Amino acid sequence: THSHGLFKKLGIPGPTPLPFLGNILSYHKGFCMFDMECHKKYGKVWGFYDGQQPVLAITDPDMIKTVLVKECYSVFTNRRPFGPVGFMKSAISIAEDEEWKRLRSLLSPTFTSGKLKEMVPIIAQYGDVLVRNLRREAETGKPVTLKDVFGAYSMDVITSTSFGVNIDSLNNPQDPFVENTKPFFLSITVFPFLIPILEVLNICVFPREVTNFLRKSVKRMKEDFLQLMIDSHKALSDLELVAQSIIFIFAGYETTSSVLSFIMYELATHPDVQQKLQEEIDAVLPNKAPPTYDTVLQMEYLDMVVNETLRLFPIAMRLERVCKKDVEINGMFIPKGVVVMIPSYALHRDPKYWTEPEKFLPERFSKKNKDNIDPYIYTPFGSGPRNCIGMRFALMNMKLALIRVLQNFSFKPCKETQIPLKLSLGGLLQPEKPVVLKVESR
Amino acid sequence: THSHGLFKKLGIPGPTPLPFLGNILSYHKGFCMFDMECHKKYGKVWGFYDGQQPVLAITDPDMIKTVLVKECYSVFTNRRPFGPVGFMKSAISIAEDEEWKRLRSLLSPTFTSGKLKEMVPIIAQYGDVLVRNLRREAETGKPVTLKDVFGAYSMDVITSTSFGVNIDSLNNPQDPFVENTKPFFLSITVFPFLIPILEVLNICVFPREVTNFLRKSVKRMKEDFLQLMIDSHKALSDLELVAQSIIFIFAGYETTSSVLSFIMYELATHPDVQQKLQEEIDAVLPNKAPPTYDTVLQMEYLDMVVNETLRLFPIAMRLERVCKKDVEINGMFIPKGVVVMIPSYALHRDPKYWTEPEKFLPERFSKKNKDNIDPYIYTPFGSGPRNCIGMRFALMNMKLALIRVLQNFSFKPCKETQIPLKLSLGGLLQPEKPVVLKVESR
Ligand code: HEM
Ligand code: HEM
Ligand SMILES: CC(C)(C)OC(=O)N[C@H](CS[C@H](Cc1ccccc1)C(=O)NCCc1ccncc1)Cc1ccccc1
Ligand SMILES: CC(C)(C)OC(=O)N[C@H](CS[C@H](Cc1ccccc1)C(=O)NCCc1ccncc1)Cc1ccccc1
Repeated sequence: THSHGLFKKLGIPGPTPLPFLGNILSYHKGFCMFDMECHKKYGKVWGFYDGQQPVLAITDPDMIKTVLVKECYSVFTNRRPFGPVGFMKSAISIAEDEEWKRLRSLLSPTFTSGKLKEMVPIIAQYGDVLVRNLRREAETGKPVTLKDVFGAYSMDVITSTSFGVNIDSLNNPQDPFVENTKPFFLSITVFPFLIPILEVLNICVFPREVTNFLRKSVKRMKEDFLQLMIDSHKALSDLELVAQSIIFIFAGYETTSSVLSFIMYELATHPDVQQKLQEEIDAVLPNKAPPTYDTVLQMEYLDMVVNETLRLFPIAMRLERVCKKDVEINGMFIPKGVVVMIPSYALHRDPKYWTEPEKFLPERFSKKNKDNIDPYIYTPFGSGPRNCIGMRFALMNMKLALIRVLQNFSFKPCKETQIPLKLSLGGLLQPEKPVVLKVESR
Repeated sequence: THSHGLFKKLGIPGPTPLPFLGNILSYHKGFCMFDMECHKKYGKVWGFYDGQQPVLAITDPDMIKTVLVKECYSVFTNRRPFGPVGFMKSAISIAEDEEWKRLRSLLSPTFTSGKLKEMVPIIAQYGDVLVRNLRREAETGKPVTLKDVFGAYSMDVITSTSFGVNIDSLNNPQDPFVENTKPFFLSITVFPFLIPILEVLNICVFPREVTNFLRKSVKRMKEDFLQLMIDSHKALSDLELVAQSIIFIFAGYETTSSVLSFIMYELATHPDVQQKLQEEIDAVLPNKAPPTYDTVLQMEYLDMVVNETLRLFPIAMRLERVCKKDVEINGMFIPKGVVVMIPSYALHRDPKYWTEPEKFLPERFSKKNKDNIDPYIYTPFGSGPRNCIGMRFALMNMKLALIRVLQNFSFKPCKETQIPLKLSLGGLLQPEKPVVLKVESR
């Protein structure tokens, strides 16, 4: 408990922690409800304990910019430790300090405007596979699971954008890594001292059978992101090369299909926005013209729909940085070892910044009203040197999928559609019941 | 084993490590013999594994200066992690990086030339208690255990030099902390991942009964080193104050009596040096004059005796620094996490630097021959910003004890004297059998 007197000493308010457990019993309603409740109880700053780990939550936009941007390289360089990872310690999202800096610098030129412009005529293929597979499940009066057909699409994109492997994600044969994307973490906070125990037993969060399903696949491409790695600080090792491919597969698959599912739920439960977005798509792309890089960046209402959905459902929920040494940001002492946390979900739904924050209103992001939005309150991709490096790629992939789908189909709520949607009362930001909707062909 | 291929990759030679154990089975002859053997087998540089921890030994004087002095603050700032320590993490010899820098800067003015000059007329008291207690055990024909009566003296000095507590160390009553100075570490190298487990069970290397024998004693002196702490970077906390007192007690007690025991063994087994040193003491201090600060610094042969003994018996044996990031010192790549080690015992007995290194010859340190001695080969107190901060104090205390003792007594080997002396085939640099000698009154 000796560390549970930290916030009491610093005069920082917060819920009283129980011995050993801290405040983790409050996660029984999920991180999000616990964050919004503390935001209401304690105000701009509060602390709690993930077991013995003190966590200081900050909501001041200036203080948030200081942590994420101004003092990132010096004090707030790394995220909360995560284990056991095995060789995934060399992953960019996990790597720390100097190893992270080397990985970030040599992986940043992967998501430039030029590299993304090269991937657009390639992603267009699986948009048609997405429509034709949707055409089958839609031509029959059978409600459709979005994250299934969206997940099949998201799989198709990430294998080719970074490597070159092309598969219709209903081939169902030799190289689906569904084994890769296939509660013990509750003990990570109670037993973070057991991370060193498990890191010597080869225990990873995914088994060694999967992380060799692709480890060999990388070597056969001695014969895109895979290319750019062997093309390029000390050069990329062959195993580091492997670890970043894994990070991109998780990111490009789980985030894409999940956000697209939240988007289509919003359009179905708001028929006006769906019709308005369908009008804009028909105007920029008449005769169902194929979307391109520049035409995707021309659709303003499409971007307003995407941003507003990301406000309601920020899949990260929280942004975190480890305070690597004593600091005093914006007039507040922060001792070493404290985990600094930014409650993105809570700030995205704060009534003090958003009128009717529970309502889905894309007009918040109109160029008339977008200016009234603080970039350090709305942070769906983070901020600063450790923001989402695949942000521009993620937006481009999702919009290309929406354009081609809304060009051919309309979406209505079915009898089994969960309205209003329940968020997963568990850890990662997902819905409780999967999203199902009726699909009609235009 | 995955880390056991490190030195094989780097082309660095060394003994082949067994799985899990590494090369720790070779410590069965002690660190010293293993170091000297590797020095002979592999030359200037070699590596081995304390379990899964790679340890690179360097013997090049330039490379040693680079580690200890030139690149100390930047790369080689901390020692090998030590556990479990409890609150002793705040101890200066244990503390790391910025916390160490703050502790070093605010504790350095304790061992100045001026502060040491103030402690000399106080240490002179227990030199007489040392003689009178020696006078009893010497007036009777009963061989004497040095580390007993030296340990009683060393205890007397450290309590007063830093606090003000005066005790005849044969009072045997209320405040002897023999409980403080009262094989499980073999598992520290095989289970360094268990250090985080034990650090939450309040398990220290000394029990909580002892580390509260003095924790309360510090507070009663709200009512010397204890004074200088409350007098003084953020100021010294009250518990940090406590932790450095503990470090000084261990250092000032165990090192002092052990070195003095090795010294008196050398003088007894070399009657010429003992007579020559007794002559010099009688010349600087005629009529058995009391030794002072300046008169102690005038005796050259006394310093030659002390330095040569420290060459044969460097109680640290090894100097270590943790490589905190990839470096290339003197043209050799050193990857992050590697523990850099300097085998002081091996270098002090290297025939390539010392003619007849096993022989006790104080004339190596005559001002005629001292110049031929490399300060990065002979490092009894370390070097650089993390050298022994109590070096000047340790030399002064031991010399004041030797002067007063050699002024009144001569020392002859007894029937039970271990000749030649056997070093403890175990961990810390001690003799196997305790040192006993005959004592005659002058
Ligand atoms: C809707 C889609 C996505 C969202 C909302 C999202 C959001 C985020 C957020 C909030 C962070 C943490 C930022 C911070 O801590 O300041 C992050 C990190 C990251 N994201 Fe994304 N992400 C998405 C998709 C992707 C994709 C497709 C990739 C493909 C490579 C990707 C790669 C990464 C990486 C590598 C990091 C860690 C960067 C670093 O630590 O240097 N993300 N993302
Ligand atoms: C014959 C007596 C002594 C010898 C040979 C000795 C030797 C050493 C050595 C070799 C080191 C490590 C240096 C390095 O790693 O570069 C050290 C560190 C240290 N010694 Fe001594 N020591 C002696 C007595 C003392 C005494 C009496 C004190 C009293 C305070 C003391 C306090 C310290 C401290 C605090 C450190 C750690 C310094 C730091 O890490 O900043 N030592 N000693
Ligand atoms: C400390 C705390 C738990 C609070 O948070 C995290 O560490 N949780 C994730 C967990 S690892 C995951 C992939 C993985 C999994 C096992 C081993 C190696 C690698 C990843 O790499 N990304 C997750 C999705 C995602 C990516 C990119 N963009 C957006 C979303 C890591 C993470 C990293 C950045 C932001 C949020 C979460
Ligand atoms: C990593 C490795 C084991 C190879 O080495 C070390 O850590 N072993 C010692 C161990 S802790 C000891 C006191 C203590 C003990 C338990 C908890 C807290 C504190 C200390 O503080 N000093 C030991 C004597 C001494 C001091 C001062 N001067 C000369 C000799 C630490 C140490 C530090 C510097 C140099 C050598 C050894």
